[PDB]
Amino acid sequence: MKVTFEQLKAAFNRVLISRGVDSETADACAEMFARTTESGVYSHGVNRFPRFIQQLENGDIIPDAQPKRITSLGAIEQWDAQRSIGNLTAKKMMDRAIELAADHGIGLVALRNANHWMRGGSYGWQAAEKGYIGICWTNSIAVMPPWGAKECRIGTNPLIVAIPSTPITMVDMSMSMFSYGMLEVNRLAGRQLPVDGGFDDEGNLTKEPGVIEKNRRILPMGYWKGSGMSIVLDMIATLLSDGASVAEVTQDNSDEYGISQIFIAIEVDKLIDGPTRDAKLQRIMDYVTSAERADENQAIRLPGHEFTTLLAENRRNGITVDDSVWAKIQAL
Amino acid sequence: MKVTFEQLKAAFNRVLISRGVDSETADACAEMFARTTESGVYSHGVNRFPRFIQQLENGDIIPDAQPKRITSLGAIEQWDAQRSIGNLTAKKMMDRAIELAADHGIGLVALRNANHWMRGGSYGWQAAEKGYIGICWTNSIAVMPPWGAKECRIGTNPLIVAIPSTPITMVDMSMSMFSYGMLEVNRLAGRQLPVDGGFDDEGNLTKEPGVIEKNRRILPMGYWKGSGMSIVLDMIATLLSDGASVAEVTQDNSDEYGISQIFIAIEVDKLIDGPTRDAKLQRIMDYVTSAERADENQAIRLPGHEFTTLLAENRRNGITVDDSVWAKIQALA
Repeated sequence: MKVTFEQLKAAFNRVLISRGVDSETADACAEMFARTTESGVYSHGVNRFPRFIQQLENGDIIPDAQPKRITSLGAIEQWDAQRSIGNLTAKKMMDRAIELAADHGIGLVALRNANHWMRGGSYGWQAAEKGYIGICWTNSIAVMPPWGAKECRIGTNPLIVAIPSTPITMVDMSMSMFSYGMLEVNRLAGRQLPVDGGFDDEGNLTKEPGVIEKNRRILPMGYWKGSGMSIVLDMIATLLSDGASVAEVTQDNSDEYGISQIFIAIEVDKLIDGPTRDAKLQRIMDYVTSAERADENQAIRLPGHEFTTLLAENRRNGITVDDSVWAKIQAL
Repeated sequence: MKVTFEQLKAAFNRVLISRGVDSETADACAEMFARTTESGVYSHGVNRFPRFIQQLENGDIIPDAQPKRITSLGAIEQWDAQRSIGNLTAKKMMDRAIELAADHGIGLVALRNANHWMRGGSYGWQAAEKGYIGICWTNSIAVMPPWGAKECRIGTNPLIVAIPSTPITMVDMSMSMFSYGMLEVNRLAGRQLPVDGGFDDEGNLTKEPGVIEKNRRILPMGYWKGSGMSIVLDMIATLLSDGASVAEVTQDNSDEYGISQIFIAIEVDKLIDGPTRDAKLQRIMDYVTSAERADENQAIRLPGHEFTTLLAENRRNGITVDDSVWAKIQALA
């Protein structure tokens, strides 16, 4: 299904408004969903919209709710999302971390009682666009079994790190090898995973998206490493925000809401000259892309650079949205 | 080879002295090498000592050199290691990041022209011990190929994250599924890797440590994820320290030195109350340990939680060092 940016945003806005969402609020939220999609993020973009509306209709999200600062300690601030829309609030919280960084060199915003932020990379990116280094992560409801377990007691807790390079270089990675959104992406494309993504019915590792989605025995990135990192990320998000951890959300909430997120921005321009910054970054990037290809028919690519190329491709040939997903939205 | 703490430290000290290291710096450095080993870290403890000595002789390291502050911007500071000893200087810089977080809520020291810091978890641990969240990383010489390539163009750039929980929960992970240090540990112990360690020469994945050490085709942890994270960590360390990146080091250096490192300390006690901190953290940890197991006899262990038993056991039973390694060390004299 080929659709234009305008078409996609229209569909998002209509559904939002029909659900009782404020005017400008629906338009703001719809904008982010369409932007994330046009940038090449379908998993946490258009494909996640249906699930988003569901949680909104269930009351998990409070449309008119707004972020409220709780504690101000210089470069550090603790905020209460008040169960407001995840992507709109996150965008605002990362913008605050940036403001703090502009004055303290570094800014950290710890947010509790938040809702799923959709694409964590959105915030890392907005930081990098402003010339800052962007770092953020979130916790979630138990959807991953810690290494050694078969029951979910850990979160996917995506970690984002973005650099103000040209093009912008950025990682946005789930602690699970494949986030659930990417498992769906592969299933919708009718393909199997390129590497192990989980375990089957109490068995060995499998590459079948569907099987993993059902039993939820999703494989942690790097086994014990991803599992471990997820846990420490949850701890930091829980402590600094004095909010709910993966355990608290999974045991005290009906669904995935009231989660904790961390937003960091680090000023660069005062530590290194602009020309030199661009020069050293270029050296690193060329050193990577000029490497010996493992497959001559496959150019080497820097993390996050597809968000620049895919965007150019989309604003030219239009946006391809999975038919089942589009039909799902239209049905709304 | 079962040796006591002082005996192990004594060996490290002897060699350092014979290489021009002054008494005070030799004792402190020897102390760290012994401590890291006693804590259960051999890959970057005693087993890495010989390599350290060689780099010292080649002039990579400048024994009497000390860290120097270049710029002070509140919570953030840029320092120059001046090619000083890596572990000793890294300890001082994380200690600086901590002091900074004490007054600014957060602290970040960007360090350039540094040497290998041995065990990253040492610095994460220092922060956690003082009640702070500790995060730190470093870049290295090209020893790993970026995703999509076969030629080494990126570093293992270990990432450390330590939490002031009881017991301390900490991750110290190489961007490669297995650091070269851990490959050696498995090789000395004589055994295969639990998972894919890398692509065997002109081949596919493999679990043979020795082979991976050859072609250096070490597999990045999480494939494109470990590769990508390695690169962004390299960029941050390079930029904030206005120092050398993996590319610069590999291209303009005879070996692994003049590296860039980042030390972060985050204050906790001002954002959350003591009892609330202990309670929430305990809920997190218990939620993990009580997870239904894949193997009923195999407990679910939290990252870093193994250091308690490793330390307790070494302090009363003694420290067990690899015979070949212990010999290579004495041979240095």
